[PDB]
Amino acid sequence: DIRPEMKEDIHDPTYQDEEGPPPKLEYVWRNIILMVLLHLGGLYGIILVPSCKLYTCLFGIFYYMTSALGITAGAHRLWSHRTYKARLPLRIFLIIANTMAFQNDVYEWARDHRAHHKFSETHADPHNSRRGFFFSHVGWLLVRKHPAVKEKGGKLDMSDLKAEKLVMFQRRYYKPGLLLMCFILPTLVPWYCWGETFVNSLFVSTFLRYTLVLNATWLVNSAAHLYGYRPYDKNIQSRENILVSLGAVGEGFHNYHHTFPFDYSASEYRWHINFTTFFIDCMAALGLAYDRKKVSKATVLARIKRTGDGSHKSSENLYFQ
Ligand SMILES: CCCCCCCC/C=C\CCCCCCCC(=O)SCCNC(=O)CCNC(=O)[C@H](O)C(C)(C)COP(=O)(O)OP(=O)(O)OC[C@H]1O[C@@H](n2cnc3c(N)ncnc32)[C@H](O)[C@@H]1OP(=O)(O)O
Ligand SMILES: [Fe+3]
Ligand SMILES: [Fe+3]
Repeated sequence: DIRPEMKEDIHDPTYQDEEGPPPKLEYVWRNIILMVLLHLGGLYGIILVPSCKLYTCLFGIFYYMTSALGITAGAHRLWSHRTYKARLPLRIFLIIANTMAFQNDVYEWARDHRAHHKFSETHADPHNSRRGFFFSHVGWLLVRKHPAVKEKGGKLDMSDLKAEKLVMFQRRYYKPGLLLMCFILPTLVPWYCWGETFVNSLFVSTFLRYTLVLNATWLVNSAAHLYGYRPYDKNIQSRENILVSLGAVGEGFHNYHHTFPFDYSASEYRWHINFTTFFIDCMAALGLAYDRKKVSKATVLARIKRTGDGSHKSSENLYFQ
């Protein structure tokens, strides 16, 4: 019990789907067209990529990287799971980086996630993997949420995020933030700083980039809940897919993370394909993050022995941490 600070992300196994047949999905047509156009505009930006100035590509990667941290170190580990404490400067960089990533504000992000952990693979899970790959990748954003999500998730404590002034600052002014950070500024910066043509900055440095931060994130719900190993808990659906960790800068050890949702590393190994933990460990070094809550090797090993599927004994002691 390394974090009794909060407890609204611990898996509740007593909950199961027991409300009769699931109501039919309700399509939301505003989202469908935008998500279509986006992945078109992202796809069109791909054929444009060879005709881009070098700085435009690097800027895109940096922007992909910064938005990544705004979700992995920011929304996921700091605010949804409370796995460490951050000082004002880092939290300001994170709250901006989050706004470039455009995955709703932080209060609405963590609520959907805190429900995803507690009520995983149920109708109260906002991206119920058991509905299918498409649903949990992008489809959950195109149809209405099961009443279980609203009902059960509404009973989760969000007092901590309610009582943080910076998370609520984002919430109040989120609409102008995302327009500036996700679409306007990463288009005008390449357009001015090194003269990338507007058609390229819009479709490479914005639509493709956002489409790649978007899809890289959705792979943690779709792929990580189907393909991979289960060294730590064979009884859940979260997996250790290494590719996911690569694109999602560390959040690919979903089987560990769903078992140990309080570990600040989201993984057994601190720096292994986990650029996010590395970043978090640098802020630690600079005195802007402390109380990095990692799980003891005895608790992990005993948990592998209990509910593990036994694939771990091909990674047993390959890094110190
Ligand atoms: C490279 C980085 C890698 C990162 C790796 C991360 C791994 C982390 C671990 C695992 C993965 C986590 C990643 C998932 C996050 C991805 C998020 C995005 O990508 S968003 C893209 C842009 N934004 C949209 O596209 C919005 C589209 N969504 C919508 O339009 C609606 O939300 C929609 C259609 C999905 C649902 O429609 P409805 O009307 O049925 O539900 P509604 O409108 O959202 O909520 C209304 C009321 O329902 C309650 N309610 C909803 N959700 C609740 C909850 N979770 N708990 C309690 N009550 C809830 C609340 O009362 C809420 O009202 P009140 O928000 O307070 O004003
Ligand atoms: Fe998950
Ligand atoms: Fe999580």
